[PDB]
Amino acid sequence: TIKWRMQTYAGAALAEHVAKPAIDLFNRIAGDRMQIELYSADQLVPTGELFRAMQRGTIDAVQSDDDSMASPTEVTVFGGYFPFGCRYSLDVPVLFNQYGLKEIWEEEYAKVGVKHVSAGAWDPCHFATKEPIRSLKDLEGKRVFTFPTAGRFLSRFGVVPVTLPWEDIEVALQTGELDGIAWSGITEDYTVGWANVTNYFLTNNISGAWIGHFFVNMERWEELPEDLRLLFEVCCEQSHYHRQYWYWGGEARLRVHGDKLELTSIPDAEWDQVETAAQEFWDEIAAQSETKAKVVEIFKQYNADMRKAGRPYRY
Amino acid sequence: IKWRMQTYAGAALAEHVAKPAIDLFNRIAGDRMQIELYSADQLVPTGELFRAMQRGTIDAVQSDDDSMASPTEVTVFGGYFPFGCRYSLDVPVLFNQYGLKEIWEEEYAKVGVKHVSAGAWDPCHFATKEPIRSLKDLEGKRVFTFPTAGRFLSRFGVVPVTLPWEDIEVALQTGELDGIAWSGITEDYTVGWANVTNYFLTNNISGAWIGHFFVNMERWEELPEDLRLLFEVCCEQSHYHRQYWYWGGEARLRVHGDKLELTSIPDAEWDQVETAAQEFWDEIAAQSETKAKVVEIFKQYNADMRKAGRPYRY
Ligand SMILES: [Cl-]
Ligand SMILES: [Cl-]
Ligand SMILES: [Cl-]
Ligand SMILES: [Cl-]
Repeated sequence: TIKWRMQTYAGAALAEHVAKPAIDLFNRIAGDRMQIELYSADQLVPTGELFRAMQRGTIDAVQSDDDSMASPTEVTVFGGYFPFGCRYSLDVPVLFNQYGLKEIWEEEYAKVGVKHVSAGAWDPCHFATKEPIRSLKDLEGKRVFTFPTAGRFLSRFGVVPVTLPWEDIEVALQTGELDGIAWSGITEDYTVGWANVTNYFLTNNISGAWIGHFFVNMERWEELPEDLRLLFEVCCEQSHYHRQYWYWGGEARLRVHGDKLELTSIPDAEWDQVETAAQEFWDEIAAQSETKAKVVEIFKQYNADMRKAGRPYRY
Repeated sequence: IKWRMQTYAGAALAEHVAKPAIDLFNRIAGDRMQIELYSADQLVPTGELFRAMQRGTIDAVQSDDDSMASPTEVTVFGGYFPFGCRYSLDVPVLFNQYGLKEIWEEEYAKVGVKHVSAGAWDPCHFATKEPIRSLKDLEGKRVFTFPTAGRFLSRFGVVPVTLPWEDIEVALQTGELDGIAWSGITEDYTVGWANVTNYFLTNNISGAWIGHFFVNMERWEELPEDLRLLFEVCCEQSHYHRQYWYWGGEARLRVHGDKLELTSIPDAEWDQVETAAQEFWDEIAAQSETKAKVVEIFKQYNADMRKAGRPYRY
């Protein structure tokens, strides 16, 4: 009866793990009442058009971060990898459900005809590169695929952010068009084959957890009967849950036992310059609007409270 | 289809740890199937709960293995296996990636029960009327806890006491319970135990309780595919909700809660408890091959966390 098309930010090999299992489950349960067809990175429309395509109803739903999509909202810069925002993946659903971020995202997207269904965590952000990164100077001049706001941050350190479609990254790494990636953690690197075409993995992250969401065109959302609305919401939470343990398990296991990437580390005392720079970056963002200031203050109070709480949040 | 589920949780706790997902299931399933949810000891007492499900009097159960004393080789790892998990996410990873799901499934299938899914709940902390500032202060304390964690704690002079969950609040404000070692701070505030205790010891004896959804195997096999899948997804939703409910609650209440004063035993002193837990695991391992295999999985997992480093270990 009801037919949706969903496009995800994830390339095909990544979609197999971060969206497909929950959509397949939705489809097995819904049966003839409703089916969701899942399309991967840049398949139905280009990234630059993803948000507008959903808004106007060409595509019914989207799984994506705000930042790569360049959504016309005040919270776009907090999606993807907001530098040093969340130490832990569970910080994301806690910030959204308990510290007010859900209501802010709902309002921002509704103003533009889109239903924010649910936010979730993905992986930490690490450099994986052809050449080893052992110091901050080693970052200078490197052409790396990353997210827009993270890239803007990293530019302070001489990184050159380069944007290409996801399906092209593997060959771009192979030819040296890219010097590396700062788009993902180690789980994705091994799963999607990027570990096969890069050599080194830097242990110092610039975010403990990517922020992405499920979104639906508001008119399509309002057309849903209640039981299918609830079924979609639950399947999306199942998708988020699966990612919580897929990444928690994958990052540790592959760091310790993987053999396709050699680990490097920048000394803490040196990396502290990157953390310092990040809090100036947050201030620059807060300067830009009231909503941005509000969200930055929430990130600050949350992180300050983690320090006061102690173990196992902070040591 | 008509099912009755009984949870280990008291009524005030069940509102957070089972009811939302069962209500969602019921709204989605409609006339196809309904699950009536009962709380702690409501249809049958805890000590009869496993056999009641096995026999089919009750169709489904939300519980740890330990408090209902399931007759299996893995029962001692449910609830609060001392120092087994530092983090809540360790539970679904151990189950889904390090083989514990298949072991639980085989063990329960043997005794007529479907293990549907495991999940994490909260860390285990002492909440008490008098302050704990040293190990000697543990001696003599009558506390509500789980059977296996209680057997461990007994070596330190702790008196594990087993009462029905709904009786605990009054036992604390009046009459020989000196405290609880059954929960973390989120439950303590939510269910009212923080109103009748004064102190919260920051040194946990486990970072994450292990519980599960179980179904009578005959009832499980009778389910239509679509309803089985719906039940499984709603259970995962319940686990997800608890992952963030506890992650958010423990920190917030430690920092902003006004009802319990935080105390700490020095790390050097608390090392004695960690040492004793090591010995406890070895005792368990020696009891059977299945126990030995599970203990080895916990040891290897914790070893690999130290090798992995941040943010798993610092
Ligand atoms: Cl998924
Ligand atoms: Cl959300
Ligand atoms: Cl629930
Ligand atoms: Cl499981």
